[PDB]
Amino acid sequence: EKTVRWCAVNDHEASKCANFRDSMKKVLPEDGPRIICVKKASYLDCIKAIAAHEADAVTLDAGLVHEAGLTPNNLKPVVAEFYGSKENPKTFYYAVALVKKGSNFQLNELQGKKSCHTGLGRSAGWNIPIGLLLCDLPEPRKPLEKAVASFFSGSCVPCADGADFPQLCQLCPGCGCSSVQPYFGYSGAFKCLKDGLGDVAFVKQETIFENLPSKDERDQYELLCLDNTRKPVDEYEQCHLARVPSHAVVARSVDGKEDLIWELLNQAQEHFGKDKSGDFQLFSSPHGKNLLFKDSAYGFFKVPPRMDANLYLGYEYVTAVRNLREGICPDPLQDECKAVKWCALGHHERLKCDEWSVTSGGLIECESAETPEDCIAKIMNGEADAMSLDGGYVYIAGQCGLVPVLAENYESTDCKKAPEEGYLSVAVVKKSNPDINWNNLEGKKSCHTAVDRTAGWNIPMGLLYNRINHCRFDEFFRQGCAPGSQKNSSLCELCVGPSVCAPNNREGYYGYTGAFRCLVEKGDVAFVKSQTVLQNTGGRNSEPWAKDLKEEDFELLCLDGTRKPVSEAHNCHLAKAPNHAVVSRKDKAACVKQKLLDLQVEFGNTVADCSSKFCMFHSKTKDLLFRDDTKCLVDLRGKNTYEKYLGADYIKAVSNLRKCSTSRLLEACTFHKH
Ligand SMILES: [Cl-]
Ligand SMILES: [Fe+3]
Ligand SMILES: [Fe+3]
Repeated sequence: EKTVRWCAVNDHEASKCANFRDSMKKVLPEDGPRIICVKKASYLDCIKAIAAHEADAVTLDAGLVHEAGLTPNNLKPVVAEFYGSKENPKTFYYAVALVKKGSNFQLNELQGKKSCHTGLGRSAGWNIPIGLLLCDLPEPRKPLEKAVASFFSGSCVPCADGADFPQLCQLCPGCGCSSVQPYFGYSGAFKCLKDGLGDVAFVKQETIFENLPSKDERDQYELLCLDNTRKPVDEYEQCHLARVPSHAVVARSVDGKEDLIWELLNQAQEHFGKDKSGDFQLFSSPHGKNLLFKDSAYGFFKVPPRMDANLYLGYEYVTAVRNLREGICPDPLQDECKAVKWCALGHHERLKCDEWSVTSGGLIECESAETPEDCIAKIMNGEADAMSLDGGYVYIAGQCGLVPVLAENYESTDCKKAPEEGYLSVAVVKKSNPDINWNNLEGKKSCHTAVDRTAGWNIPMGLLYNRINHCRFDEFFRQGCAPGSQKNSSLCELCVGPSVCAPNNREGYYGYTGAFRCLVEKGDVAFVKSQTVLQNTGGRNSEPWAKDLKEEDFELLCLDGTRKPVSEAHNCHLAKAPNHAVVSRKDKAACVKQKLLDLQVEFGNTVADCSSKFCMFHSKTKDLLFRDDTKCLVDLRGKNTYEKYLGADYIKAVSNLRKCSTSRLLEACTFHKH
């Protein structure tokens, strides 16, 4: 029926797997997924067996999760171990350098020493330590193994090639890749030190605790710290090499059976987890330590579906592993600010970007994606560097670790001005329609810039939420067009653009303008910025649908139930909305700034004609890359943080709506517990 083929790495893992199977069989229903144990010689073979459908699941160290996610294997993390305790869970652990008390040497005296590692490519045992020594390893750092093999005078590096790099197997002939050889893994590394083969062991902070129950034995060991002092093994908080992410169970990217896997594992932990006691324990075993799952784990968390490997790992870890395999050293270097790569939605923004590229002489580079969230993801993982975003998306970007760099200012051409307090957010209706008002929306037809945008969603939806106290907005309005919503909800029923309901330009009713047109053609209410009516009436917008429209044909909804002319936003708006802002990663914020400020000098408001020369803030269509009413990109004057830039009030408002999010990227960015 439903089977999970679990991949066990060699014999001891095979025996634990069998006990696991049989035990589960007792507690699950005759359908409940059943385990099948497939035995392979190494984690690598397991990765391959899963790609090829021979198996479905294997728990791996984060460094190997990175390996498993590459082509052509393409696997992804779907369940994660957590540590610490049930009530205060952590999805990271510490890499430490473990030594014997009294051997005296510090972190900077490893050259020549003998080393014990958990395995090639693993976080604590290889990635972190080797990554700190890299730059000062023997100049020909390729291949890495040969260099590491000359720096230490003998090692145990499970999984490495002993044929070509025999020194890496001096302390463990064969470099066997499984718990069948005694010096493998967290346990083996520890043993390699304890038996005196090696002088140092690269493990995690629990290792010594899980192998030596009494403080008095543990008193024989110390940790090496980054400042070249030693500290007792209890003080790992102040004397670790790095924090690294959790070990995770990986599965195929498509047809991986993640649901089964999660079902099994969730039940497994309900029955055989750390609290329970029994003949079978999931985090323990008489056949060894860290079999199938780490003994130090306290349970699992379902990994958010949007999260792939890079995202699961995060940017610093991934870059660290990247560098290492890429022999890139950041020795006393200078100037990564060659060109800024911009992320563009859909076709049009791409075209505009290309144009901006050519003309800059490649100072601006273009990457593209089909959604705002995908663009933010690209930037998170350095596939791109920068994009401009509405406040609502700036929130998501911030929860995902990006920072605001420069704000779009709409009120003045003096680019040295501080960022404005924000634009006005209004609700607009047709004068034709006599009955609609603020207190009347239930039932009507609505138009929104996009889900998650400030004027189109966050402001109006949150203010309505505080009224209806539930989240089925698609049941409050009868019908709508709120791009980025579920293809088959009511809220997509008014959309039109080729790509129906997409959160981009391929949806006609997308954006400030799109939502206005939506109002003109099918809706009863549009949620947009205050300047929208003016920008699209009076022949200022020459499209057929708007050329003859008149400002006088529309009104605004005031919170108090009344209606007013559009010229009255100031006294008849929903709220203020922080200006759109440019985002990047901390690493590249400065670069990004400077190149934007400079490019603005030749391509900003100043350009007298935009059909002759290139204009950043001018768009062939509407609002490509920047808002067309953008005047200046102004420095943030200390509001270099998304909480700081958006401001309390806005944060407080978006938070109140947290429970209705449907953002896959936001759940992803909020999974890790640090
Ligand atoms: Cl291990
Ligand atoms: Fe690990
Ligand atoms: Fe906006």
